[PDB]
Amino acid sequence: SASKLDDAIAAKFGSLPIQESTAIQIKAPEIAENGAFVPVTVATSIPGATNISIFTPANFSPMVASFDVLPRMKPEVSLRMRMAKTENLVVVVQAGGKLYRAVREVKVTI
Amino acid sequence: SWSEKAFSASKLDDAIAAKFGSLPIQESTAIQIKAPEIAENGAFVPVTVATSIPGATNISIFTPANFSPMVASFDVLPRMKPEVSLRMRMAKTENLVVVVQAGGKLYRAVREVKV
Amino acid sequence: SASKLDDAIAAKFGSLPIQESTAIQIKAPEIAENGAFVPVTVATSIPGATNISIFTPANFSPMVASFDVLPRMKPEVSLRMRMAKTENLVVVVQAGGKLYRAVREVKVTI
Amino acid sequence: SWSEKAFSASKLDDAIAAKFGSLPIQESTAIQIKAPEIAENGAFVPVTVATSIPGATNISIFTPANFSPMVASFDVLPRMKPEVSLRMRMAKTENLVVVVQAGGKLYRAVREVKV
Ligand SMILES: [Cl-]
Ligand SMILES: [Cl-]
Repeated sequence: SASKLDDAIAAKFGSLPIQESTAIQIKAPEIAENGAFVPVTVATSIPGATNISIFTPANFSPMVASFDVLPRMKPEVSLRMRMAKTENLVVVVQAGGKLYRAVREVKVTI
Repeated sequence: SWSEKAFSASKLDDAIAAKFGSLPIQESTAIQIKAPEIAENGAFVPVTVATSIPGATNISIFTPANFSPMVASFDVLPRMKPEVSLRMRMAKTENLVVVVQAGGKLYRAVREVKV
Repeated sequence: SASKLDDAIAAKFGSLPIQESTAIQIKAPEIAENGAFVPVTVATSIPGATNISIFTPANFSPMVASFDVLPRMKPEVSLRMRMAKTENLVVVVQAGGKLYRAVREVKVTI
Repeated sequence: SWSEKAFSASKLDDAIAAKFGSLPIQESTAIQIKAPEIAENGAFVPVTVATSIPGATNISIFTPANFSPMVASFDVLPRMKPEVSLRMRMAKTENLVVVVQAGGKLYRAVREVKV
């Protein structure tokens, strides 16, 4: 669960310190239909950000996307994600030698 | 200018080779690049890139003229209809080159910004 | 590289001991064309095997497949894999509280 | 026998619910199951399963009658044309049920083995 997320994060980023951040914005519907494609957008204001990655640690492929960027480009990513079940969207930004994390739950109906 | 084009064209070839390997590339209308037609001298230019190439797993963005040509690279699981936004400062007029990797093949589109 | 593989393996299996094993068979062509789909088959004779998983640690999704099985069913998996560049196929079997690993390189041309 | 069928049918429903959630399921000819028509009493039966349902990411195999119905579960990245082989001992005649998950939908096929 948490171990898996951390393992996934580590493979992307190595062993860098992680801390929660509100300087990462995640937009997704609060609740979603089983099987529906759902719009998800992620962004960050962290000046030195050189990567923003999206994890869905409950899924077979825990990393959904990875956006490498030069610093100061305020990257945003938008995609459509199929919602199987109530899950957490976990977003991580690297800026320098620090990792920043934000988490958002999407509830799924049946 | 011609020689400056020749220079940045060679730099771009190397970078695409450095990123994807020495793979053949084709031009595509299935890559969407939005940016201002014109922009302010030395300011931030909003850029948006998407693609409708089926099993697209990478979108890489190149700015040939600049010291490091590859400005961004987006890896994704296929069929998530990705759109990637970024802002980039631009000291002068230049082409934005997008290469998308899908299947075992590279797809390219280019858009100019005047400045 | 190695850290990534181990991180990927850990997310699947947890922190179990891993050891190389020749009781895992991997069939793939020695050399492959850039971009080609290539037949790959994996199997194991390890009696207590309850999982066989296939990793491609160089790729964006390091885990390609995972076959959960009851013990004594001698699982085999066969699939078609797109070969981008010279890479290692890494296969791991869980049997009891032990992890078993076998590695095979597929060279790619250009 | 009817009641024994009713029993194992209920067990199967629960297991598919336990594995995939309470999702609707349809029957499919796009699932290929190979096994002997007949087999020896209490011996190993070779089984092969594949599917051609496009974005198939899981193949799960159920043996309803037995104490634990779900016998195997195959997670895979899509479009790798997976075929999964296993041998299973069978004490008596029984149905093999395969459920494939693709997109946000479940697909089912069944094959009988006499023994
Ligand atoms: Cl929605
Ligand atoms: Cl081959």
